[PDB]
Amino acid sequence: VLSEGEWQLVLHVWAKVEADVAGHGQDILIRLFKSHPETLEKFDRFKHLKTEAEMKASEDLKKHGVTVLTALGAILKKKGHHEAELKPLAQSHATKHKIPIKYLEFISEAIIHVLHSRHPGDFGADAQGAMNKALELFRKDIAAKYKELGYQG
Ligand code: COH
Repeated sequence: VLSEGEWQLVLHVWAKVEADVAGHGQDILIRLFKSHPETLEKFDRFKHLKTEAEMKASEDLKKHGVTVLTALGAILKKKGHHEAELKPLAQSHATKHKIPIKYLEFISEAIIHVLHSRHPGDFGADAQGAMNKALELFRKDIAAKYKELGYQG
């Protein structure tokens, strides 16, 4: 569980992410795709993209970035009480998209990398630690739903 002071560090940087949801969303997905090419293969709608320049140019990819970050933001603002928000997400990612838990660890790394690039002053070590904990909490709860359904993995 995160303390109230750790949640404050998380939401303070998130308010910054919200000033440019689309730019952040795009940097995160591109970092994920370049760092872990096997993840791009799960998206039939983005599979045709080969270069970083093509990725940057895709308006649809940018629109999906907003989708992801808006859902994540709704979760973070619940400060751990995210049952109603996390459940639909785990069911679709487990049974429809077939996303292994390890891929959620990859996107978490991408999120941390991008927040660091874009917000050094509001993203020092302490904030980085709180963010990691929040993303771990997210993964832990998702993993529990996956197991129940028979997808732990
Ligand atoms: C590596 C693949 C991968 C990862 C790590 C991932 C991680 C995350 C993530 C973690 C921070 C968040 C908050 C979301 C949030 C979403 N994802 Co994904 N998703 C993934 C693959 C997908 C795919 C595939 C779809 C469907 C895309 C499409 O065709 O529209 C998707 C759809 C969604 C949607 C649309 C509704 C739905 O289908 O549930 C939301 C919201 N998500 N996803």
